[PDB]
Amino acid sequence: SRRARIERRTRESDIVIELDLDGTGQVAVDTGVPFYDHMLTALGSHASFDLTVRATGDVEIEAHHTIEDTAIALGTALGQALGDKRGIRRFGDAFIPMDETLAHAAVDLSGRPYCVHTGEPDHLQHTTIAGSSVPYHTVINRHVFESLAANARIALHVRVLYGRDPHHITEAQYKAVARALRQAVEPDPRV
Amino acid sequence: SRRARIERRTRESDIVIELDLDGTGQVAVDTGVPFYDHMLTALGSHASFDLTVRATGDVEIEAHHTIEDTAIALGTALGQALGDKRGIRRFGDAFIPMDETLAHAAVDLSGRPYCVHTGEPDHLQHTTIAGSSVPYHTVINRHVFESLAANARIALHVRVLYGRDPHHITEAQYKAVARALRQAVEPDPRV
Amino acid sequence: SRRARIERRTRESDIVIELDLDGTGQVAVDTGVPFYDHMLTALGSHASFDLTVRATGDVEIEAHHTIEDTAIALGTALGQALGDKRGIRRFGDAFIPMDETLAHAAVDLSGRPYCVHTGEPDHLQHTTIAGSSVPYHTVINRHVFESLAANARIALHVRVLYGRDPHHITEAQYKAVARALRQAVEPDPRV
Amino acid sequence: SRRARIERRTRESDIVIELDLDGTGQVAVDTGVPFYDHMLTALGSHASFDLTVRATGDVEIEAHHTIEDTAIALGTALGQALGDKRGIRRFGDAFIPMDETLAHAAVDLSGRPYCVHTGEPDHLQHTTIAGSSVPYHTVINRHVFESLAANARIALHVRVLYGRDPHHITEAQYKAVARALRQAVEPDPRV
Amino acid sequence: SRRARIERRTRESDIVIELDLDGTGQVAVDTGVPFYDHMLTALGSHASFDLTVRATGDVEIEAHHTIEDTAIALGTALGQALGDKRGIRRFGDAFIPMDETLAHAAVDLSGRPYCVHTGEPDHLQHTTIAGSSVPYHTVINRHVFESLAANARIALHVRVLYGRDPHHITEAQYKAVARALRQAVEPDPRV
Amino acid sequence: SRRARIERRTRESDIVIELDLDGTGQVAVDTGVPFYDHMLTALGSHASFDLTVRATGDVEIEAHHTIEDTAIALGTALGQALGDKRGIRRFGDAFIPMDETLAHAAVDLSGRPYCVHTGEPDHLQHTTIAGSSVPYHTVINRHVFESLAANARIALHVRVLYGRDPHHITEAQYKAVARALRQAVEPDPRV
Ligand SMILES: [Cl-]
Ligand SMILES: [Cl-]
Ligand SMILES: [Mn+2]
Ligand SMILES: [Mn+2]
Ligand SMILES: [Mn+2]
Ligand SMILES: [Mn+2]
Ligand SMILES: [Mn+2]
Ligand SMILES: [Mn+2]
Ligand SMILES: [Mn+2]
Ligand SMILES: [Mn+2]
Ligand SMILES: [Mn+2]
Ligand SMILES: [Mn+2]
Ligand SMILES: [Mn+2]
Ligand SMILES: [Mn+2]
Repeated sequence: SRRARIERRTRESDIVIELDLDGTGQVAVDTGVPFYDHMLTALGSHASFDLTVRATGDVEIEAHHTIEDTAIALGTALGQALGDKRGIRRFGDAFIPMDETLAHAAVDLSGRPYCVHTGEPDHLQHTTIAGSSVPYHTVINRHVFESLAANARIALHVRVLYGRDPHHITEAQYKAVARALRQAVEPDPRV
Repeated sequence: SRRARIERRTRESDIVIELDLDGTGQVAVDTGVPFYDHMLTALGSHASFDLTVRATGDVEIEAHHTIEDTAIALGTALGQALGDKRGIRRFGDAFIPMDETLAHAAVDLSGRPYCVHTGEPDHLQHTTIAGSSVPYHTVINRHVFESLAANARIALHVRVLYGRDPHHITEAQYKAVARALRQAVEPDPRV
Repeated sequence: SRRARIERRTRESDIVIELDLDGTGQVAVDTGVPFYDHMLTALGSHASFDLTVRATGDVEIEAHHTIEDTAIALGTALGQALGDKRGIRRFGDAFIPMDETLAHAAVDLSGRPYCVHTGEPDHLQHTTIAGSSVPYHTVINRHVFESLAANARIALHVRVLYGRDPHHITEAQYKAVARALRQAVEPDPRV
Repeated sequence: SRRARIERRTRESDIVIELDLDGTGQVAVDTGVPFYDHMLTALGSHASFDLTVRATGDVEIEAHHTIEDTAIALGTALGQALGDKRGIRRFGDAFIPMDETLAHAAVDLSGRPYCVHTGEPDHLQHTTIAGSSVPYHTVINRHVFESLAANARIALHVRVLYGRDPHHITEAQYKAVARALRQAVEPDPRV
Repeated sequence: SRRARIERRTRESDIVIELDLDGTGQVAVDTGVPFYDHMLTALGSHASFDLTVRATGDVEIEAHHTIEDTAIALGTALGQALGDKRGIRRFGDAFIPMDETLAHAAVDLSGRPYCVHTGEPDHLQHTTIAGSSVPYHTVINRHVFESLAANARIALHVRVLYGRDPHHITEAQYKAVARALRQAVEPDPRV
Repeated sequence: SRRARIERRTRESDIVIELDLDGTGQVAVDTGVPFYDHMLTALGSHASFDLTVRATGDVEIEAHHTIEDTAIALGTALGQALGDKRGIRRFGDAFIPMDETLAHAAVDLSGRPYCVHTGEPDHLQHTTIAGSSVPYHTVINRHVFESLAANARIALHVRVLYGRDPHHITEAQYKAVARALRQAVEPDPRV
């Protein structure tokens, strides 16, 4: 049984995560930042996790605090669910083509906490993805991966080999992390 | 059953493709362009497809029309054989070292049709691979991958990381696409 | 049964290798160069080999002759244990994140002998990893991979995508080769 | 007696080599690639070998497979004929002026397998030498020397110091290798 | 008879050299700097000298004084053994391929004392070759050749055409000098 | 018997050459240009020719016409003495260190007439070597080698790898040509 429930209450936000590593992509995310919900839903489904996330935070300011607190809580949940990490593949990686974009992630689940994020086009440091609700500033992508890695205590390397559309670039990175985690957490039939 | 038969008659060529995705590399290719036959035989074998290709076309002009019509027909056959794509891995990638050459392909079988082809040395835009029959102009490699992707309705990213010999560079790309497809079409035991 | 015992006596060194490709990471290495023992222990464990290496050589001069003779003997053992290579995956690759470092290896076990080694920072051509015993000059990393590839008769491509610490860069490369071999030697259930 | 007969049958080609290192330039080559036959005839004569080569292969594709299989077989034959290499000069080198072209080769017959090929003008990566039969793509020159070195298990360094005409550049390299081998295989009256 | 015995006692070291130019590579070297012993053993063997070197010096400081005093003594011995230089080839040169490295030496035994040393990679000015004993700083290679040339009273030109590994670069230079001397000291049947 | 006598009378000069290829360096040169006499004496001795040259010409103008007519006559004599060139080494090369200067020459005696002259420092296009008699303009060095090659009907490649002193650079080139010819004209015991 590789399950965790994390509750995180801060001045800024209130988070509940229910995570099962050995799921079928049963995923429900509600953070009040709908593009983020879309990215964490993609992450949960492509990782074949069962994942519920419920977060409420200070989105009057902007999404940053809620996004960061959610990624910290989600990282904590991944680390707790992995437990002793005995008998798992440990290493995982995935390429994700998305139209013009190619992204990649590699993970070491028994590595010390580390995040390297490279290749993201410079326009993603000031791009906003905006709809009818709270917008998502793509500059936070790096912060999400750093927060996940630091709190799950894993080595996570995210690369954008190339791309143009900020939605494609962002979504391909979340999916790549997801498929890299899925491979790494898998039981290893020889180890 | 993941099988397709495509017949394609144009002004320029007459093509028959019989494709089974769940094969053992039973492959027979005859297009009248022998280097192309070698590349599609490699593609069929390394993908563990069963594949018959019979093509006759206007090779008095050059191989281009026959090569393009064959890749369109083969793309159509791959898309038809994949059907609803339910329960498959969806994503696949492969590195192919071939002496001095390293090539890579990544695929998303449920992605919208897209092809990105990068890293091929500039001399491949005017190289000919010639023997005793109809020659193969390596400039067509990009056209083959674009045609396959557009007609199978998949995202296909082909990269040459480095290399020198045009036969090694070309063959490593066809093989990389082949092994990437093989992984992507595989049943996914969790999805 | 995919096992080899290689004995190699030269003017410079005396080597015994016992290798089983179908192991559980039962690994014992003693060469008189303790950082090398650490790298070959990582290679044996991450490849899920059973591996014993016993080497004595002219370390009064430096580690080079012992290191090279061991990699030649180990390459010979890998080639002999693979035998006819019937029914195996053939192709393998692995990414290894190690803190700030990302390394990659790709292999073709039925390729002609070839080694390409790229991306290693320039400071690794004159770095020493020194403890209380015989030191390890990181310039030899390339020589180890070339020797393994040439004597196993395989295509081996080792890349450092980025990194800083010479111990991380070296160890991530040995591990990447190890996991690439593990995937390549695996029985292929379709071929 | 320093003689070898090598038979090599692959999917692509059928090769027979009869080699005597202590010959008088009695040479007969037939591969179905007439410029290659000319180069291997030059190599056999200038090395003062007796050499017969009979090769049939898939020249409908192009010369590459036949050329590579022949150089592998010829390398194997050179290594087998050299046997223990006791009492030979070991080291050999030769300069070959050919009109505007100067080429050089150096060999170490007891060196580990290694090939360095430098100085060839960039136009030789896409040049064809074509007559009334199967053409010869000069990009393969490097591949021939690498194949010979890897299968004879020798160190072979081929340089083009300068030149223009692709036939002169190619022929001067084959001749330089030939005269370098002739010096290296010679009995050494002091060793 | 082309023999010399040189005894050299300085504040720093005590050297005995026994040299025969007309030897069979009967070589014994002991200087307390084991990589240097390896290089002078290679020099003695490849020159087909009979050579004994016994040196003890101030290796608590570093190898430099012992290395320099030995090369001065060895140069003196070569000059004394050559005597009047009547009837010898006078000129000699040798290429030495060593894996990735190519080195060359040319000599004029009746030239005025002169040494030109070129092409050595810049990392060799601060590289150490270290084992379990006294290390060898490759910056001294130039000093060794200058000392040999100045004390034998010969013109000696040492070149590194290319290379990477400091052990290969150093050893190929000592061997090249050795084979160049062997050719130059040979009786000339026409002069 | 490999001997020639050439008499050449032009408007500008009167030349007699007596050449024996199979000599012992019995050499006598008198052209009225004493530095040229020194260079042709070096060429004759180092080639182990027997050579007499007697030339009188229009040195009131400068040495050029006498120097060129002598090199044409000497080239003619070399070609006539070589006769059918049956059973000779054919190829020859030599490195000549001269203090700071290194020069090289390579020859093919059965090559079509060709001369390539490279590496000479730019100051040699306007340097004069002057004593108490008719001076020698080093710009003529290229012209001498071109004239020799064109009239002997040989391929001759002369290189200066480096140097400073115009007397050393010039003399090392004449000597290098000389030793290259000596090797090339030698009977070949296997051909
Ligand atoms: Cl990559
Ligand atoms: Cl050179
Ligand atoms: Mn923050
Ligand atoms: Mn989306
Ligand atoms: Mn088209
Ligand atoms: Mn092929
Ligand atoms: Mn080595
Ligand atoms: Mn470590
Ligand atoms: Mn090939
Ligand atoms: Mn020719
Ligand atoms: Mn000193
Ligand atoms: Mn050594
Ligand atoms: Mn003129
Ligand atoms: Mn002089």
